[PDB]
Amino acid sequence: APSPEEKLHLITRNLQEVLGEEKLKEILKERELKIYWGTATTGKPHVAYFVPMSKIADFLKAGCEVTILFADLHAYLDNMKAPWELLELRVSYYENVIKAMLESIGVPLEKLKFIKGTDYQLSKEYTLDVYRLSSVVTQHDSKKAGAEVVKQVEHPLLSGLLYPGLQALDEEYLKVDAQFGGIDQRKIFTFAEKYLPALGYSKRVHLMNPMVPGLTGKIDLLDRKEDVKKKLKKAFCEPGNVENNGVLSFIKHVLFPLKSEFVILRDEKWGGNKTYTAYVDLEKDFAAEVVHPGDLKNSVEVALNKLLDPIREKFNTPALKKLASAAYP
Amino acid sequence: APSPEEKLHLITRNLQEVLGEEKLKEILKERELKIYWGTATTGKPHVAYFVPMSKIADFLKAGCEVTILFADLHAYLDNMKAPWELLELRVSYYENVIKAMLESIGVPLEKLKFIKGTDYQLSKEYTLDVYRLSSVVTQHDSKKAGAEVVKQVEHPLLSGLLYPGLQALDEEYLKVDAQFGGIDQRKIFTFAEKYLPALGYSKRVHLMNPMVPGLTGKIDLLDRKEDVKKKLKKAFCEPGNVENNGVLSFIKHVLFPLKSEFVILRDEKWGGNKTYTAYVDLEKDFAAEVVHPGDLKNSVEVALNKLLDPIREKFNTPALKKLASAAYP
Ligand SMILES: N[C@H](CO)Cc1ccc(O)cc1
Ligand SMILES: N[C@H](CO)Cc1ccc(O)cc1
Ligand SMILES: [K+]
Ligand SMILES: [K+]
Repeated sequence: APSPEEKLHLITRNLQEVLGEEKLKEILKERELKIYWGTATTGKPHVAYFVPMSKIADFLKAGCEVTILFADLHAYLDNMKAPWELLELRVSYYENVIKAMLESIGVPLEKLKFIKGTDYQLSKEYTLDVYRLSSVVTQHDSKKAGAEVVKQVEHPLLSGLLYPGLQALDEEYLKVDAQFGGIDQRKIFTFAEKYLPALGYSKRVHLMNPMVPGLTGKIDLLDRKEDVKKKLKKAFCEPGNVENNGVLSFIKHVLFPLKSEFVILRDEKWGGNKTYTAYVDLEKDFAAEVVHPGDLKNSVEVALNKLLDPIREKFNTPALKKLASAAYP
Repeated sequence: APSPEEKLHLITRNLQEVLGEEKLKEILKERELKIYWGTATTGKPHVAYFVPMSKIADFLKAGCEVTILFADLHAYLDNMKAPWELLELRVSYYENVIKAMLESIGVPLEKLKFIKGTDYQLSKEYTLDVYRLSSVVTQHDSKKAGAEVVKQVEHPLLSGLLYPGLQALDEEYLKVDAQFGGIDQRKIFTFAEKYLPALGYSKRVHLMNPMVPGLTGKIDLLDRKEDVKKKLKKAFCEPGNVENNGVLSFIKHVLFPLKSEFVILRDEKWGGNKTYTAYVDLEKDFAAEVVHPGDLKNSVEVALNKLLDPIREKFNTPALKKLASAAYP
């Protein structure tokens, strides 16, 4: 144990869609799945990142060989969401904060592989494949593949058209069996399944998380407890409304996978604390309005601060404080 | 001698247009001009290539540092006008036949620099510049820049959009002051003048030859004398018509620059042979119809076979015969 079935459950739970179930099961019957998740080194990571980090935790529990890609070249190709000089600083910021999040949720880092895009995306072999891919990929398909990912501007830049192709090639160069990302990556994922074979490379399994609403409808990973409270003070959390609820979503995608349970802090007057072992049970109580928005938020606030504490402490140094400012002037 | 003025004349004679006269004169007042001409390693070079070779001869006579680029990657990016496996064979064929043409017209090869695109177009520094360029070049401008150069197909490939940018970057990596090509390269040349400065590189001088009508309205450099005659037997050469005349054009752009004169072979009955020292004088006589199409063609046929003889002899070996067949199955 875990059995192939148990691994499949851990790997696919909470996902919106799985592409390649046949191959996925063939792999799990014999060996560990090789999978990666990529993130362009753009904006400062916020609490929403705990969502993909939770799936990464699931992959490791399932015995997967996991790689995290810091896509610095992609950040540059996406309408320069980060200058080339600041890219290296942002890669550092991302590496430090992502590792901090993983340590916070108790994910062993000794087995995770961290890689930067420019570590191999400028190599001759990779570049040759970019040109080979460009010879078969139509301008049309490239533009369509990145519609929901690359910033759409009035006068589209050539860089935006290259973006999808490099993400596809990353699957082969990182030597993975699968790629995990949000459902917003779907068009790039299908693009990769169609074109990698054209270059003699295998199509990969694709795991897609749903687009989860945020807690603030953003809470920075380094925000002080005071700001966390203030930002939570809002958040779309209407009584009895279980849809488009960022607070419930955070519990479903982050807290339950982490602790396997969720405790609602509630006054004795209204029933006292209650421990839920399944998200569906909590949702039922929220819909019945026996779990008040204020108590739901307070319960998440306590749990979130527990996740952020070690992170805020880690970055409480002159060096890291300097990096944060340098990476984001 | 040659003086800066004499060099400018040799460099610009017969051209349709010169972009950058100010800088060109500034350079010639102090040093030798660095210039290159590129050719994608696609179809088998034919007699029309003597036109650009004649300007290359002019550049060398003017003391220029000349580079000839065998653009193999470009041949691949232009709707695969040559597979990657055959590219190296075609580069070899091009190198051998272009050098043969230059030797035939008496151009010293010891000072000419021959370079293959893939010798540097796959380097990390060049690749980084391709991505930097892609961040500022719009899809629109890239498509527009190659309209008259890259094969236009129903479903445009991404490779076609990259083509112009690499040709622009070639100017910087080949470290030249200018680029020479046909007027059909104009949109790529203006594209390079606009975008290289965006990357901190200098705009280059651009020399453009007119689009010269061919002798056959194609005569291969290795065609036997019998086939040369047969193909010349046709050719658009109407009596008294000095426009769109491929025979007159070959004399103007190749034979006059080579010999500084042109001899018309004509029977005593019609005036006997006549030696012209200026193309305009020959054109006047052709317009007056005192130089018959048949005699004009015969005069060019004799001169052309003199140019092809050493080339046909050079490739009259088992090795080169094998290469020709291998490069073009
Ligand atoms: N497209 C992703 C951000 O939406 C980031 C990315 C993921 C995987 C890669 O191989 C490259 C970039
Ligand atoms: N575009 C040219 C053929 O029409 C070939 C070429 C010329 C110069 C270069 O740097 C690259 C390709
Ligand atoms: K990001
Ligand atoms: K060519």
